[PDB]
Amino acid sequence: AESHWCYEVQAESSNYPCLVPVKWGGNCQKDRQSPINIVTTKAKVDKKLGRFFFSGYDKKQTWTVQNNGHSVMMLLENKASISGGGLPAPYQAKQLHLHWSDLPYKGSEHSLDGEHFAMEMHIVHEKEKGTSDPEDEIAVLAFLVEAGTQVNEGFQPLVEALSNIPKPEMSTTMAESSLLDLLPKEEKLRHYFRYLGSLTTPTCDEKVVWTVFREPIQLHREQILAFSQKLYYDKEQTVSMKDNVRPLQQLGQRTVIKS
Ligand SMILES: CCOc1ccc2nc(S(N)(=O)=O)sc2c1
Ligand SMILES: [Zn+2]
Repeated sequence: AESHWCYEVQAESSNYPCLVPVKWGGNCQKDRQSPINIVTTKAKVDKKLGRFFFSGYDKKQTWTVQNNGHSVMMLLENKASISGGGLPAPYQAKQLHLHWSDLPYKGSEHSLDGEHFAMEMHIVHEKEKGTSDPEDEIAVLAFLVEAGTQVNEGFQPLVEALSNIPKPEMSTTMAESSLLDLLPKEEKLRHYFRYLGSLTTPTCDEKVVWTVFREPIQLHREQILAFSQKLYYDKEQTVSMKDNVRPLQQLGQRTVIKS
């Protein structure tokens, strides 16, 4: 650890040295890493991957949201959970965050058939374990975001909050909203891809069971641009927050499955 981990854009936009992704420490150099490209036609249908059950997702809350220096993060604090989805237990929701760029064809961490989307949103959950860490301790639900002309009203509380947290270490409270406000219609979340991998920022622990839903969130171009326009990586506000994206990792001998 010769310097703090960063994304490539930060290294390229500032003279202050930092460890770019290919140099990350932790478990970040192991072989069951994320994100990946998904060849959709090569992922086999597994019949055990049934629908999700979301709890606390429809409930209107006033969430705390913060700039942690690499993303914007909603604190979910077990106020929501999931089950089904071929998952082996209920998982409690801890936090939601995003990765993005400022061009529509990049911004997502995962790619589907070699296409990146404009953002990727991650909802991070923790396994409810029995008595005797595992490869599926954490369940991250990934939603791809497609750029368009449709104003997503569901996202407005979040997007408005961004102006209040431009620098790292800053928190604000969002206007009343639910998690379902931010997602596609529930009936469109029956199609998803599933594989085992890692966390995409250090320490990149190989303990994530990934879900990438097929159906994108639609967000207006300028609601997407609001992220890079209002947020910074640093207190000095020299680097606008964008391209907070880990490059693609090799699948190796892992298999990807779908519903
Ligand atoms: C302090 C909590 O620790 C971490 C560390 C890395 C990390 N990556 C993700 S992501 N990008 O969803 O795969 S959630 C997460 C949480
Ligand atoms: Zn993430």
